[PDB]
Amino acid sequence: RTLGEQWKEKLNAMGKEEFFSYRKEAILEVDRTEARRARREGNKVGGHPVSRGTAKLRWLVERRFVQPIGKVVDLGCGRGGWSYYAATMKNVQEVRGYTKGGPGHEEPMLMQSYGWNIVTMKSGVDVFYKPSEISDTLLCDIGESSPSAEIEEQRTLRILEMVSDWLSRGPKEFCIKILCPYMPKVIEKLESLQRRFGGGLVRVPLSRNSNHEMYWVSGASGNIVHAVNMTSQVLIGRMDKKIWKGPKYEEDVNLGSGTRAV
Ligand SMILES: Nc1nc2c(ncn2[C@@H]2O[C@H](COP(=O)(O)OP(=O)(O)OP(=O)(O)O)[C@@H](O)[C@H]2O)c(=O)[nH]1
Ligand SMILES: Nc1ncnc2c1ncn2[C@@H]1O[C@H](CSCC[C@H](N)C(=O)O)[C@@H](O)[C@H]1O
Repeated sequence: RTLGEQWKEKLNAMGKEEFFSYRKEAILEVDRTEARRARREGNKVGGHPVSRGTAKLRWLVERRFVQPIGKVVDLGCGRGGWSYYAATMKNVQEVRGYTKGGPGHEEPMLMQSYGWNIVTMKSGVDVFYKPSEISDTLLCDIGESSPSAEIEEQRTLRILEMVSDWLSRGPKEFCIKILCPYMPKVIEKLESLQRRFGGGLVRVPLSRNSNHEMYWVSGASGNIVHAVNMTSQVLIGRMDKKIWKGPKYEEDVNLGSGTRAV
């Protein structure tokens, strides 16, 4: 069994005290106090992202791992961190988000960030049963953690099934969350999908150590197995610390406000 599987079982044997110290050890982090402490203040235009997801997408975009353009489809948009971030970019003509919403899942929040006007987010949409549509940029950030690697594997495999349908419609810019990249069956489907659609897997340092999520991005390249093992080793390397030095903090993105005519 793989290093990720070993990391996983090791993650689950930890106590609560250690788990909480561990999951944010040496990771990158944005302070959300400002964001959340400007909900009741009734401010749609302070540039405060709706989620931590925006900073994740920025990290990738900044490094040219994906370059949003044209019609953007955002699968499992949730609150809209990714959809609104895309909306601020000048090559983006349209942003269409879909999320399931409902009990125990995020709905699309209203915001008035820069270019919010080209954003349409529909809740009550299970993407597993949404016919695909042509897009230029396909974003997908779906994947529910579970203590069981096997469940995350089945969940990942299921997501990789439908993503493939949307990718077959032409989008050359893409960014797909891979919940459990370290299980063998997942590696096998990913090699096949890479063979066909290109791209690579990238670890975003804003991800917590309690998860192994990697992003399949059009702007990346290289050997998946190796990329995945490198991430597993880093995650294991952060275990068993005597002194927990905590995370390193980053200023959140400023998404501004107003509209744009495209
Ligand atoms: N040892 C230990 N492992 C845990 C515990 N809670 C979760 N895990 C493991 O960590 C994995 C993912 O943790 P999450 O808490 O979902 O990760 P997160 O993104 O920080 O989630 P939120 O902070 O709840 O939004 C789970 O699938 C478990 O394998 C815990 O109390 N103890
Ligand atoms: N089958 C499904 N169909 C549509 N959305 C789903 C889904 N399964 C999970 N999701 C949604 O996918 C979302 C991922 S979290 C969305 C984060 C977003 N990128 C942001 O920046 O805010 C969750 O809210 C969840 O409700």
